[PDB]
Amino acid sequence: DVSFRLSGADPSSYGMFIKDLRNALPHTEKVYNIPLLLPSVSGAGRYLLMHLFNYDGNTITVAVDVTNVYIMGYLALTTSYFHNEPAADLASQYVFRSARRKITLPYSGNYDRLQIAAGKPREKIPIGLPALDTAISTLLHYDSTAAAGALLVLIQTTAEAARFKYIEQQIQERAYRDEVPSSATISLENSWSGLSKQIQLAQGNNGVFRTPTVLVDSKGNRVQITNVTSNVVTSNIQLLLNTKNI
Ligand SMILES: *[C@@H]1O[C@H](CO)[C@@H](O[C@@H]2O[C@H](CO)[C@@H](O)[C@H](O)[C@H]2NC(C)=O)[C@H](O)[C@H]1NC(C)=O
Ligand SMILES: Nc1ncnc2[nH]cnc12
Repeated sequence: DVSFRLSGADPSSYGMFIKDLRNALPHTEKVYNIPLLLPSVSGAGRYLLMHLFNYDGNTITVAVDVTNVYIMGYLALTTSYFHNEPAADLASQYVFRSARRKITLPYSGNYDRLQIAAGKPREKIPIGLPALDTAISTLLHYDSTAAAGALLVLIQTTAEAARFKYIEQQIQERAYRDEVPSSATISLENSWSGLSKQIQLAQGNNGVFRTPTVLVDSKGNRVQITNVTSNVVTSNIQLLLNTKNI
C-alpha cells in the first residue's frame, strides 16, 4: 500500500507519495531506462491500495490496477464504489470485499464519460493539492455528479502524476493554489498510451518512432516527438503501458 496525507502536505511530501506510488508498480524490465509495466497480473496482486487522507484526517482507499495505473474504485467508510466497466467489476471481486454495501457508479472511468457526467471538460477543472483535498471530501459521501469531478481531480493528481514527471511538477506548483491543467498536461494525459507504444517500438528501430507522437509544449504550442532522445522520453515519462495492453 501507499499513503498520502493532505494535512501538512507540501511539494516535498507529495513528491515523496508520487515516488512511492511509482515504486509500488511492479516491472521486470526497463525500456530505455523507464520501468515497463507488466502484461498482466493475476488475482488480488493486480490492485494497489492508495490511502488518501483529507486535511481533516478522513480517509478513502483507492484501488489502482498495477498494469496500467487505472483507478478502478475506492472505499469510503463502509461503502465501496466502482466505475461501471468490466475491468472495475473484475476488481470488485478482489478489493474492499468487507464493505457493507457496494455502489457501482453510473459511468465508466475514462475521461470522456467522466467529463460528460461532471458537466465539464477537465480543461476547466482546477487541480492541485487543494482540489485533491476537496475530492477526498466529495467522495466520502455519495453524490454521483460531484464524484465525477472529484474523480477527474483524483486521477490527474495521482495516476497522471505518477506517469509524467511534468504532471507531478504541475501539481507541486499547485500545492497551495489550484489551477486548471496546462494544455501540455492535457496533451501528456491523452498521449500516454501512444508514447508507451512508440517507446517500445523504438527498441527495434534504433530509438526512432514508427509513428511520431504530437504533443503541446510548456511554451504553449504544437510539437512532434520522433525518437527516444526527446526530453519527453529521457526525463518526463516515468512508466510504460506495456504494448500487450494497447
Ligand atoms: C530525433 O529528435 C531530434 C530532435 O530532438 C531531431 O533533430 C532535430 O531536428 C532538426 C535537424 O534534423 C532540427 O530542426 C532540430 O534543431 C534538431 N535538434 C537537435 C537537438 O538535434 C532528429 O532529427 C530526430 N531523429 C530521428 C531519427 O527522428
Ligand atoms: N480511471 C482512470 N485511472 C487512471 N488514469 C485514467 N485516465 C482516464 N481515466 C483514468
